[PDB]
Amino acid sequence: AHSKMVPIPAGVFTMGTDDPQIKQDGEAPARRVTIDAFYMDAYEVSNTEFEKFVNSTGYLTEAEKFGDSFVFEGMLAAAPWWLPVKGANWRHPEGPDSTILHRPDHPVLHVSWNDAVAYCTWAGKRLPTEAEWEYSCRGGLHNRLFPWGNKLQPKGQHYANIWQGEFPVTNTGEDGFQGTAPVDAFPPNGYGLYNIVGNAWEWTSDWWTVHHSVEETLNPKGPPSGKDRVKKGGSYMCHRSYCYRYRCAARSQNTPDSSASNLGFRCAADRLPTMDS
Ligand SMILES: *[C@@H]1O[C@H](CO)[C@@H](O)[C@H](O)[C@H]1NC(C)=O
Ligand SMILES: COC(=O)[C@H](CS)NC(C)=O
Ligand SMILES: [Ca+2]
Ligand SMILES: [Ca+2]
Ligand SMILES: [Cu+]
Repeated sequence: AHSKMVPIPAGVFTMGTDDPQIKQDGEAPARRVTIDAFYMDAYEVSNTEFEKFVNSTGYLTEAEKFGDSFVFEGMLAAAPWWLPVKGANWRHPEGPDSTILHRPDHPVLHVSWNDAVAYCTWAGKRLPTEAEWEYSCRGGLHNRLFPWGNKLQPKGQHYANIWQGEFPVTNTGEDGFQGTAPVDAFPPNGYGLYNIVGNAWEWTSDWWTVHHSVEETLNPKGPPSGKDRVKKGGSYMCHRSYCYRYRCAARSQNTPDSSASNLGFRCAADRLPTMDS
């Protein structure tokens, strides 16, 4: 049931942080946000779920139409380790000779913001807003680094799929996965969400800004205009040493037509969509 959703309860939470770790990203100021009750996908959208959508609609993703997408060099641009690879896309995540046949339950990758909106709308859903996403990530805890608390490895256990070792030379796979993990891997957070931090980055519906006010808001949607859309949660590539973005308060951005080997999504909805019998 990798398309199942969980009810996210109505509430008020502190979005952002007054102790930002990447100040340039507008993690600050902390602000009180009220969110109405809604539903969030328990899992990142998987390759199998995305294939159902493509089978139904014939949808060609933007990476397939452009002919290329960004791949991390270690698995074969914003950084030397990001390469535009011809023929890399959701069915071929590291280029034309790679395949998804052995990883049907891993998160779909190389999906743009437009691809994600197409999928979620086809499913009777939508992308979450940044505030909905962050509220859900926090899993009912207040002002914590991670969905589960402040310790990276609570009780000596790995709680998310990120990088271990010296990036980018060595990824030890200590957490069990060098690349992606199945969408149902690792513990759920307090709302029942899996891999909300780590694994694949996750698109949200908001336009990106770094300028936020301390005023209290209700179901905020982000700025009315922009050039980049917000992504959240970090990925299997993140490490404290260079990309400390597997925190709920963290945030990044990309143009809506862009795609990469560490970027996926999950859907949300005001109410349960029609039962998929
Ligand atoms: C998509 O269609 C192909 C061809 O009919 C089929 O083999 C495959 O199992 C389908 N995928 C899903 C997820 O239903
Ligand atoms: C995310 O990619 C990796 O961890 C790869 C897998 S072969 N290893 C290196 C050293 O980059
Ligand atoms: Ca890992
Ligand atoms: Ca994720
Ligand atoms: Cu990161």
